[PDB]
Amino acid sequence: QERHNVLQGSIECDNEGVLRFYAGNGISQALSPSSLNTDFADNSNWFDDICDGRVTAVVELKNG
Amino acid sequence: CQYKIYPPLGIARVGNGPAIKPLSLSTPEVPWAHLYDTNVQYLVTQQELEQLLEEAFGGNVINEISQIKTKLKFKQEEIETITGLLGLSHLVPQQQLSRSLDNLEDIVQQIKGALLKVLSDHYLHAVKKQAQNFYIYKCDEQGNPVEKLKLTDGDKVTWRVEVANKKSFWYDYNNALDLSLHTQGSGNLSKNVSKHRLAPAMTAKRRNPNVITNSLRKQLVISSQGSVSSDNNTQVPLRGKFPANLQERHNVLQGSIECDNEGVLRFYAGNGISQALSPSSLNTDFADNSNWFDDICDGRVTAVVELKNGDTFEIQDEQSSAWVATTPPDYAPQIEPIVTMYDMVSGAALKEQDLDNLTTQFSDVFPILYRLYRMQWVNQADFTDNAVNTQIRELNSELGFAQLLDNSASAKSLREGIFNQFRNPLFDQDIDVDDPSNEWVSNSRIIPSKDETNIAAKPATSSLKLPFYPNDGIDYPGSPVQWFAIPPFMYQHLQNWAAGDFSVTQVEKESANTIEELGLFYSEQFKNSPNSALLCARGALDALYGGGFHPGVELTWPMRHNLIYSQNDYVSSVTPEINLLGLREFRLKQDLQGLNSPNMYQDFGHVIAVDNVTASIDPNSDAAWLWRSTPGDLTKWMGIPWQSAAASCQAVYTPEDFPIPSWWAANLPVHVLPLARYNKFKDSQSADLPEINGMTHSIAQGMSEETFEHLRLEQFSQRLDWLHTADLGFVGYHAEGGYTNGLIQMVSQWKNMAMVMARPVENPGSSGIPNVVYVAYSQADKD
Amino acid sequence: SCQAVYTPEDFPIPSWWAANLPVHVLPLARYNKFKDSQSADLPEINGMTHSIAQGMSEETFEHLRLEQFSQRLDWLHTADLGFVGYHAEGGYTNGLIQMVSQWKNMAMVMARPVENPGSSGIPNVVYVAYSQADKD
Amino acid sequence: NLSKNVSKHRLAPAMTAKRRNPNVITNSLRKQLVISSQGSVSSDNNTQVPLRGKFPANRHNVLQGSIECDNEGVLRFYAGNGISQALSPSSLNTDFADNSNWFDDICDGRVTAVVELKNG
Amino acid sequence: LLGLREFRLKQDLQGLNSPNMYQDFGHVIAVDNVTASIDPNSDAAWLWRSTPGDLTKWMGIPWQSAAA
Ligand SMILES: [Mg+2]
Ligand SMILES: [Mg+2]
Repeated sequence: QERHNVLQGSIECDNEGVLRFYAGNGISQALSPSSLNTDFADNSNWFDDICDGRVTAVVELKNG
Repeated sequence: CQYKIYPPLGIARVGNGPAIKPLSLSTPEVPWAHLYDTNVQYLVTQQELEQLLEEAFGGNVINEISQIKTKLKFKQEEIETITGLLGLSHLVPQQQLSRSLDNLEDIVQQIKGALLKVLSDHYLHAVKKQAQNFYIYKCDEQGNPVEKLKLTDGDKVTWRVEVANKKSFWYDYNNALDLSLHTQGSGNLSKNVSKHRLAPAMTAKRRNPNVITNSLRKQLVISSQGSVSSDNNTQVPLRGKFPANLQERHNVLQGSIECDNEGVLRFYAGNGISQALSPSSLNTDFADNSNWFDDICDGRVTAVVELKNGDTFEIQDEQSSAWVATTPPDYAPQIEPIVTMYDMVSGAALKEQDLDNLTTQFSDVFPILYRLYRMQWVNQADFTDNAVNTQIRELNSELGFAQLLDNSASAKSLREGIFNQFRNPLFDQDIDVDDPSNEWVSNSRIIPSKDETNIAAKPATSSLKLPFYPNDGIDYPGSPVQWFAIPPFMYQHLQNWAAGDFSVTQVEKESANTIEELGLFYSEQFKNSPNSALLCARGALDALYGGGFHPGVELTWPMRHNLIYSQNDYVSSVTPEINLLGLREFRLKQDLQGLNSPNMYQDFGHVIAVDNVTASIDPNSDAAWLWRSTPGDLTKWMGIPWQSAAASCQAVYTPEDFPIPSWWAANLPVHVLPLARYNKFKDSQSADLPEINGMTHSIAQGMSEETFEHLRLEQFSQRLDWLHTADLGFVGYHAEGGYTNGLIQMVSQWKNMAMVMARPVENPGSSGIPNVVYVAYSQADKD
Repeated sequence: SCQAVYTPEDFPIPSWWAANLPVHVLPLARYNKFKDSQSADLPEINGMTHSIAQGMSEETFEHLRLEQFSQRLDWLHTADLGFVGYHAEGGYTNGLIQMVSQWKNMAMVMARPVENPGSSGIPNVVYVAYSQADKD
Repeated sequence: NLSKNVSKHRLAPAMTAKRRNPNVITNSLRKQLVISSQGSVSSDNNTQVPLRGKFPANRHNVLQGSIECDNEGVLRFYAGNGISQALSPSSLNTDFADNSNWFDDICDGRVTAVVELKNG
Repeated sequence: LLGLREFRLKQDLQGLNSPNMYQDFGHVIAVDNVTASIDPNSDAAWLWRSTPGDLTKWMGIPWQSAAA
């Protein structure tokens, strides 16, 4: 099974504690080049780099 | 003349098997050497991979391992050590061997099975590469190759190969331009075709027409080169780029070369990878798809011999150097095309008006009958709808094939009855002349265009002649050139045979009671013929197609003209008494500057037309470069990518169901006998197996012997469309199938198509099944 | 659309409703190449000349009969359903479209006799598909 | 109308062209592909006369036009109704120029007259 | 205002009954046929001597697809 790397996003935090979340590069692809995405919504053999999920954090103060 | 390379035109076929000797094939060096060899393995087998894996072991490997079992899941330099020891990274990427042992936990068997699985995933059932061996022969007899070069201590040979692909740079293939070329006629093409306008040559536009100016169109040409010497057997890749040089670029492996210590060059074609520059560019045309590249190539092979005493011999002139072309796989290597590319070389040297001087032996006519008979394994019409093949079975059944070798009057009607069924390449029979402006219209069965007209067809008044294959003139309904004829010089042999104007030896007669007995006899004549250099020259081309050319399979119509050869001479019969169509010394015309020729990127502007071919005939002309090949010139005409041309090289259905016309079935089969059926007729009723011919032992042995043998022949008779031996777009609920999905899917599925291999039937009993059958292996068709 | 549904595995080929819309049939052209016995006194016997049919061994003659009997043709190929001609597309959808006019030209299966099957293994009653395309 | 440069410098080479409706073979059978009609009208009668052919010729009636003459001798020529059709509904005209199995009611042809004065 | 001209087509005076009503050049037409047509004595000169149907036969069939 050939696998494809999918960049779903990138995250970074500055020194003030602000999280910045970047989406992917807009890369969508099928597992075979001959699989064309001819339907508006439902194309088998395709993936894209859209995603969604859970954002949590832990705050740690100097006093422990 | 000192040394020469053989063959003069070598052939290597693409395949996804590895470029290593144990798992590859070699282009035939002796014609007919293996026609009944039931041990052939044209796909990589489990046993071959297991053997490769065993040899990769120890080496100290086993106790280099054993030392680490004690010392403990592994670490990376931990197994970085125990790869590299194996010597497998030239077969599978080193990455994937790493994580294959990552997933692990007798440890020298957890190791093997994990490695065998990687090798099997990559190579099990893969289409083996057919590599060409090239040899240096020493000369005098003045120009005759006496013996292969034998290197002594201090002697060295260096080989040089320069190849290119110009398919994406060249013109659309619409039809063969030589169909309108004014000629006196050759051994390969009657003057009637051009003289009576039977199949006019069309104009053709450029492929990839949006790339303008010659300078930018150079990017459409893929090229590479390399050298190897008898002083190092490391294999060298021939790797180019497409587009060539923010341009996204693809590496293209055009082939690989290696030379052994004895000075033999072995040339491997590419992996069969074709691709477009954008995934959405589909290859929907049989021949002309813009934005596509493939890894086919062709080019110039030269060498230098350096002897111990300082002497140096350059093998670079066109009389002594060679050419190599790569091609689609041969999916039935033991099934020969009825007219081969070697036959085109032979016919190119003959003038049509001189064919009255041709001398004929029975061994000149036998190949036609034998090859047509063997088409039954790849084409339904030649199994069940070919009256000549059925008459041969009739003769074989009473041990009476030798009557065909009788040149006397009492056998004349027998010979004539067979000859009269063959299409005459004058293309002047079975026609009615409009305007005796005069158009020759066939009154036999035509092949309609897909562009239908709901007007009643004109009823055919003449029987369809043999063979039942389309031809160069397929575009023109009612042209006699819609259908294939054996070329003028081979038809002349058959005509002489029918007339009784042929010779044959008594020794041949004594081995001629069946067609197979005589074929075996003639195979022995090739095998013991002492001219190994010329046999190798012929063997390279006798498995390639010689018609029809639309564009063909491996090569196309420029090969049937003497203008493409710098030398083309008859040398001898295969045997002092037995012609077998003869042995010849031929050489391609070559541009000696190769990739550096100023004509490497020539064309004729917005279109190519037969007028350009007409202008090229004069060797002093501006256009003569067309015949003086630079790398890429032999294959540039062919379909781009080759896979959609292969998917288009199948059946062409007529309104009448039978016979089904087939293009090139000897090399791209059309109807095959699948492994699933072989497994249902190979066994005798007494076989010591719990399952016999797909039945329980008890059921197989309970039925009558007569019914048992009938079931065998029924299974033997089930022929499967070759296009259905892999998923070419017809698999699944409401799958569309159809012609165009075949073209598109063949780019990935070519490597999964059925491969035809001789197999034994140990005890056919009275079933009628021959002792050697030709069976098509694919994953879809295996049960 | 009521025909074969192909799987990745070649065999067996699944068929929807083959008793009423056949999927693989025995054409008239094949019937005419196995219905005769070798003793027939016709100028053509089972599609062979009298000379050839009677010259071959009786075992080979019966083998040829059974080979012909065994040749089954896709029922969708018994009329022009869009696959006929040079570069014809064929395929599923052309079949749907062309059946509107071609349903009346599809092969019709009818019981027919084999008077003397001999040792060939062919039954005395066979079911033969008649169409204009598959008659020859 | 056309510079010699176009041919001289091969700026746009003429292409070969195959026959439309190529499955109809022999000149005699291809005459069926031609639709033709004729008619006459006179100063004596302004009754309109249809120019009506058949396709294939010797099946569909093709009104190629209509002619009238008024009492002053003026000929009025009307064209057809703009009807184009294929011999089978399933034959779609997917090409800009070259669709087999299709006919239309376009035509062109020869216009002649005879003047008959009272003095003979 | 670009002038006024007297012009007339070449005509085959037999019209629908002309022996050249159903002429063609075989399996293809090509510029070679037009080249030969230039010579008024050629067997291709009929190209320029119109019989009914000769002006519109070149155009797209049917005209509606060509218009779209
Ligand atoms: Mg072959
Ligand atoms: Mg029923």
